[PDB]
Amino acid sequence: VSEYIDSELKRLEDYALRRVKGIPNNRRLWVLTCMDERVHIEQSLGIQPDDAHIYRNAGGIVTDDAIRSASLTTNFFGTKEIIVVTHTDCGMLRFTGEEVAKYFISKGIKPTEVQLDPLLPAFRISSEEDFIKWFKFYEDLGVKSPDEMALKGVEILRNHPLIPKDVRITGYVYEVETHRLRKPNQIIYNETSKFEHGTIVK
Amino acid sequence: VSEYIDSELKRLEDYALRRVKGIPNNRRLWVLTCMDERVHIEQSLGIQPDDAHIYRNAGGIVTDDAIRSASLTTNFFGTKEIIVVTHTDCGMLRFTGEEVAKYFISKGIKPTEVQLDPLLPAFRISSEEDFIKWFKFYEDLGVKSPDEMALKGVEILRNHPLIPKDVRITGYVYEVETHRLRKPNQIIYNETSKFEHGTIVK
Amino acid sequence: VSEYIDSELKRLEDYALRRVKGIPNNRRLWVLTCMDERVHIEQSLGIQPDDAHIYRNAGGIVTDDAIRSASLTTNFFGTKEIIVVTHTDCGMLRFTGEEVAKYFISKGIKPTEVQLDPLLPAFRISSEEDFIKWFKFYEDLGVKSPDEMALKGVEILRNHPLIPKDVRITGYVYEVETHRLRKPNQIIYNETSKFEHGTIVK
Amino acid sequence: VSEYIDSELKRLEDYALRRVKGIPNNRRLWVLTCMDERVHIEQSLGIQPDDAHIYRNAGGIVTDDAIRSASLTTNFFGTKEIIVVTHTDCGMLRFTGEEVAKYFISKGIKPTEVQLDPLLPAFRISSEEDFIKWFKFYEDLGVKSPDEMALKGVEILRNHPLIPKDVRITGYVYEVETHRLRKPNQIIYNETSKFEHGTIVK
Amino acid sequence: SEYIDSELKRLEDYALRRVKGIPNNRRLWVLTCMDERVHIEQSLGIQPDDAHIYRNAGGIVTDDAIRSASLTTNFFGTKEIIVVTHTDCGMLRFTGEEVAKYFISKGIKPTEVQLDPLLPAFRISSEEDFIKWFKFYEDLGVKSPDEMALKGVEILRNHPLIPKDVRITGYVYEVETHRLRKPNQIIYNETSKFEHGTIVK
Amino acid sequence: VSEYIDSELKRLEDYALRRVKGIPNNRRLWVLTCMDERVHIEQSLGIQPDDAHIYRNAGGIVTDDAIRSASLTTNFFGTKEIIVVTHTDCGMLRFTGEEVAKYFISKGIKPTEVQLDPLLPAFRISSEEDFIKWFKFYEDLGVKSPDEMALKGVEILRNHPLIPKDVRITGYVYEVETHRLRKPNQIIYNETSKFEHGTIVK
Amino acid sequence: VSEYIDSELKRLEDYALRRVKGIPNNRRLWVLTCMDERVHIEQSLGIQPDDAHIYRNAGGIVTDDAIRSASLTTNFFGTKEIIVVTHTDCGMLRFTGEEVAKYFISKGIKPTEVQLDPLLPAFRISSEEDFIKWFKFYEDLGVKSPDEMALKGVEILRNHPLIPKDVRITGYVYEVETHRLRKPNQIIYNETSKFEHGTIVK
Amino acid sequence: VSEYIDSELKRLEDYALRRVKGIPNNRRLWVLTCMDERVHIEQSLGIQPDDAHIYRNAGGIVTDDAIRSASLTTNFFGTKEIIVVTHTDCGMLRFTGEEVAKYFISKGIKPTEVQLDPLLPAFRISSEEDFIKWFKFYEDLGVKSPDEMALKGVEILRNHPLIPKDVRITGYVYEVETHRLRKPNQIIYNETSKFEHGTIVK
Ligand SMILES: [Cl-]
Ligand SMILES: [Cl-]
Ligand SMILES: [Cl-]
Ligand SMILES: [Cl-]
Ligand SMILES: [Cl-]
Ligand SMILES: [Cl-]
Ligand SMILES: [Cl-]
Ligand SMILES: [Cl-]
Ligand SMILES: [Cl-]
Ligand SMILES: [Cl-]
Ligand SMILES: [Cl-]
Repeated sequence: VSEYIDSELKRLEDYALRRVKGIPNNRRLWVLTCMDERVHIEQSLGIQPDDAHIYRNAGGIVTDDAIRSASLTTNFFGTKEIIVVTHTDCGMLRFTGEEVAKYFISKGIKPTEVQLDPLLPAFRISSEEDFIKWFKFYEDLGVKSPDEMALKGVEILRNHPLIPKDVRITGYVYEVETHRLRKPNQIIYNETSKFEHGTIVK
Repeated sequence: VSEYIDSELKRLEDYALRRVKGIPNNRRLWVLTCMDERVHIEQSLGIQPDDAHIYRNAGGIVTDDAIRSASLTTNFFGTKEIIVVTHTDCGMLRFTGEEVAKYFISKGIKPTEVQLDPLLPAFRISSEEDFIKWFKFYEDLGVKSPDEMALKGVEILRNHPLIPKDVRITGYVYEVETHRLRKPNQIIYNETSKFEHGTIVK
Repeated sequence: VSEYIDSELKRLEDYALRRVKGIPNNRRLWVLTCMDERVHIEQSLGIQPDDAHIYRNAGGIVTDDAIRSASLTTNFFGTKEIIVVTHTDCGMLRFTGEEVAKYFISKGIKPTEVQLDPLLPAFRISSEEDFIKWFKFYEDLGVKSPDEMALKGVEILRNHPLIPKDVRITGYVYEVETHRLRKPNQIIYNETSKFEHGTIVK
Repeated sequence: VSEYIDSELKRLEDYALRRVKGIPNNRRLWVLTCMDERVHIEQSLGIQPDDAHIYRNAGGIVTDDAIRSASLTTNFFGTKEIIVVTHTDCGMLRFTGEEVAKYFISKGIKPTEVQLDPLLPAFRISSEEDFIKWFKFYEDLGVKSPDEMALKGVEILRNHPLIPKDVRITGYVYEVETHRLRKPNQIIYNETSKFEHGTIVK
Repeated sequence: SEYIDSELKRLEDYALRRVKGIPNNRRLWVLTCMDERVHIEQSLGIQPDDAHIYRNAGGIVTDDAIRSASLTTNFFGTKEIIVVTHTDCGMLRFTGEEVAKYFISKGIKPTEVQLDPLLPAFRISSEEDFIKWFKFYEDLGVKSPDEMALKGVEILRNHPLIPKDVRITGYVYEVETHRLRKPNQIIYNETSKFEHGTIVK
Repeated sequence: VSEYIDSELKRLEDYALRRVKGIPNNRRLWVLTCMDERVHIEQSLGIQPDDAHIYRNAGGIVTDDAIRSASLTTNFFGTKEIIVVTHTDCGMLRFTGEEVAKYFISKGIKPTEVQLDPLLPAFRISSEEDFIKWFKFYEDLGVKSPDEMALKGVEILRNHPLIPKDVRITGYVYEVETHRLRKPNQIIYNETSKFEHGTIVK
Repeated sequence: VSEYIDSELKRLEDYALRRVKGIPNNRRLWVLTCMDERVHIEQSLGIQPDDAHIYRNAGGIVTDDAIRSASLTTNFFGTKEIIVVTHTDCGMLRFTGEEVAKYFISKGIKPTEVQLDPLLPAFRISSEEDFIKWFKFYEDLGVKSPDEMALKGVEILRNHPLIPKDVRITGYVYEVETHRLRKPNQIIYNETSKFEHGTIVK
Repeated sequence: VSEYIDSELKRLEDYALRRVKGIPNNRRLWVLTCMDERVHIEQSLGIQPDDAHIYRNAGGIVTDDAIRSASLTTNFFGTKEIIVVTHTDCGMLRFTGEEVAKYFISKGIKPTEVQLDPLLPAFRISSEEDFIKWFKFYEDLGVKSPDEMALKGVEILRNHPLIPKDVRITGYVYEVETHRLRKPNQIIYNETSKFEHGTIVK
């Protein structure tokens, strides 16, 4: 009876000390996605709780923190695959950085002296236009759709030198209205409601 | 029967357009936690995915992207509660920025000229000591434990201009060895395995 | 125990002899929908097995048989509500009557002499143009979408003298790619993937 | 992980465009059955939702619409099996066409003028006898039972040129009192409650 | 302690129901068939401890049925009797003449065979009586299990050994549907022919 | 799918007409047991619903009806095994035939002229003493226990000319206090509550 | 969200520190019973996992350790009820102290210098006859049944000064053959398989 | 069928008379653990009740009764494995023998005269310090933690001449705050909340 107990204790030790012992996540996967509450990421990727490192922010956009996190998981925690997942009805496609900056300026905030990263004072902007850009709203970045942002994020990570390129990278769009992924720019909803010449079953 | 169908259609319409219509998440909650695969945050808070905007990065540390994200959720998306959740066996407590810096430098990386935020060129460091600091490992920030990091995060968020002062902020530490939250510095294990004078039952 | 047995047998008798005893379906409902295997109609309407009379044909289009069936359920079996449900990727929006007629003529069908209703010889056509229109493909009827066809079906039934004025009628479109209904012409999939000004959460 | 996601996206595209791509239902099966609420057809045939095209009308009787729908499903959508399912306590075996006509005539209807198919004006009758016959009640057709009607349907479809002769056609009767099919004319209930010579077990 | 003691008394009562004068949970006695397809408790919607269930070949009223029914009603407090015949009954597939000859072929002498070893007083003294003893439906003039259920109800209703206060009802177990029906009330035929229906108002 | 339906209907037909077609019960078994409500016979024998013919009377005692029934199942319905099951706290071991006789005499019953078997007039007793024996109470038959009665039942059936000699016969006693069978005269309850010299485990 | 968490931590703290904080078991119960593997005590007593302090030894016999443990649970941990459960087929009723003492002596054990309690050297015997008594076999204590032993245990604990007088004490016997309790010396089994005059149901 | 019944009666007879027949528990296992209500021992060892003899007292401490019981289970009942399981928040680590003795002495108890083992007069202490020592509180025995007590108990049993050499002995500590066993002095909880140099995943 004791040999099973000993076995299960060692298993529990490995799980509790993965980052000490150099054990990766179960699918060696890292996911860049959205903090949005409707983006239920795990079921749409077909993954289990311990399968991936899931990074989440406003819009699922590549920030310095996204790169910081991506660079550690890949280089140090054995991640070999990245999946970028933007989503539909994203808040970053509902406002602009100009509106947001003016909103804060009207409450007394001063973009030039606001401490954007208290733990890293080296990061300053010294411009109101850089403060607008910092929020990373779609229209300010010149992006029209989450599909375009998914591919854009894939490209940024693909070209960045902090990531090793044995790593495979792919981008998808989460559809909040159907809780399902699509490939960027592959929309079948217009095609199914129009005439289209079908073929006879062989 | 059609009226049941009509109300359910309006229900799913609002769900798909929450961000246009000004509908918050179900608990008006925002969580700052870790990307670690063993941190099953929803289960440990007793919530469903639709209840919160969950921000996740390497370490559950307050970054500019965390502040960016938290600032938008609180001011524009109606979030009134923030919960910071660090975790045990955090990868950020297993290495130093000095180790990580020398690793990348050994692969030909140049700290001063690497684009840390490609979409925000204004993000620049011009120093190796700043590059080491940018990774935000615990020891380099002077933090000894996830408990201390949970309390540090809450304190920064509480004193930040971009976050409303009426937002309720709280800290916890996710224990990967038990899949359970604890309050910072309130660890039940040590106390139960030593002598402590008991009380006679009344 | 005998009293319980007897009341369950009465219950069985009424269910087995609803049509003899003048008992309607559980929701006094009649559905016109499509035979398509992807149209799972009951779950999309939010009803149970015994709730409705469900009429199904090629395309969910109003035919004489549909009118015959609706006429009997409304006037004699006590149905007070009608729902019409067309669907996406319908076979009737994928070919033309020209195609189908040409195919059948090549296999030896005589448009004028073929028995369209073997049990009712009074139904005759005497033209190849009538044979094409009889198949009721969308393009031949001048209908551009399932949304348009759902509304057309509602109107025809709404204005037909064999269907009582007191019967309430509504139309919907079944989406095969989401297994869910929509109101005709209410498409949000374009709106969710492009910019649209949002409102701040109150 | 992405490969299995891409594999699932392709599969869902095929499902949404079956009629474009020339993909049949999962059984190549077509069912002519009744609209009656007590006829739970899929349960009785032991089939899953995507298995068959299911036509449903008043009585599960072969009409022009059923033939129309059967001709398309077999020739164009690759259906290789037809099953005709009538049912017990069918409303078409509870009334006559004469009753129904007199009822409608008393409410100002004129058999010769009423448009039986608004989308096909070429369908005219020019007689009250044809109008009475159009309702397809069992009595006016000389059909005594759902058993006899199921076989009549099978016969009609077997010898119709719009349905390919290599399609297998079978008939059954749905018993609403048992929620179970039976073969036509093979009713076990009489046989078990009379005297009948048995055989000794060896 | 007190809840264990209460449970101990409950188990004692259960173990000694016949000593203490405790009836079954429904005061019910069921006369039914031995057939393996007659799952009687399920069909009556009853739990195991609800009824005394008498079972024989055919669910036919015999001296043993009257004996058993007499004790359950008068001494064990049964107030309800349910008689349940069934479809495809073996007693409706053969006759006593067939079965008699079969045993005669195997060298059994109807007059000599001891029908109740524990009761020598039961003698028949005729070959016809031996045939009637098997109680096949034909030899009793019964066409259906419906008729046999009604006949069994009628016999028990009129018998002086069974209290007149007791409720007696008959049913027919349908093996093809695992369900009961009322005698002579068969829905299966009525649903498959023309019947003047009524319009819903 | 017709082949499947046909195959299931045949399986129903054989089950419904077992006694016509000459099909035995599943384990070719007949059981003589008691009508007592506490004797849950099937689960105590370890059998399923369709496994056995179960005969039940007042006391699990061999009577003419038990012999009649057992002769038919063995000779005609293919039963090759018999199991007799008496039980603890049997009502037949709780009263006497003399007591029951007196009770009925007080209600005005005439032992000479009571139709003991209405369907068989040839059964008569012509004695007060035979009326007492007819009830078959344990005391009157000279039976000490249910153990003795189970073995006495086995003997009677084993020596009876109407029951085939190759039929296997075994006796048991159902313990109502523990819902479990025992072999006759195997009482271990005394043995477990007193001293008995055990042996060292090898 | 943070309120349910704090509340669940409080409950976790109380549970983990019941002995420090002076919380009793859920029913204020202490059980003296046997180590035997067939004695499933909690289910026989009808109690839950956190209801009782369960003391278990060889035989369920009152030893110094039982008194030690009983006096602490009652005086300091708030236990107000005691239940003694001996069992049938107890190993202490299958052997004698003499043969066991002889067994150990044959292995080279020296009764007068064997440390019976290494943590308490004050416990000495200095006699082979004391060694025999120390094992506490039923025959050496003059106890003939588990029923007598249960009552003896109750009486010893009832008169002991280290056990409070307001504590309620009750004795039972666990039947390993039935997995069930009985009152001492009340055997149902002998009464059920014998004749006994019953009563008519009123 | 009787074949299965006779086989199951043999199994139950063996089960009821294991001590007579010389049949061990299912795993030949003896457990020394605590009477604490929170210690759910069988689920933590992955065993069923029939798998082991479980000794339980205040503390899970090796008393004379523990040795008595262990010597019988090992030598006579075939036990080949011993498992010692102390626990966290143990009452024996919450008070002292001095306090307990004082409590009893003030209530009128005379240490030297009280019968510590009524059935064994040979057990005498003749000292107040021995009375304090008799309770076996951790502090008096010089034991720091349940971990230390688990190893102590294992060592005492392993060196005792009444327990065979070949019996395998192992110690664990049950954590009430996680219902989980750990190896003595192998605590992951402290290691996971402080810095420790990790290794890069290969
Ligand atoms: Cl987002
Ligand atoms: Cl992390
Ligand atoms: Cl269709
Ligand atoms: Cl119908
Ligand atoms: Cl197709
Ligand atoms: Cl039968
Ligand atoms: Cl034999
Ligand atoms: Cl024991
Ligand atoms: Cl020694
Ligand atoms: Cl000596
Ligand atoms: Cl304890």
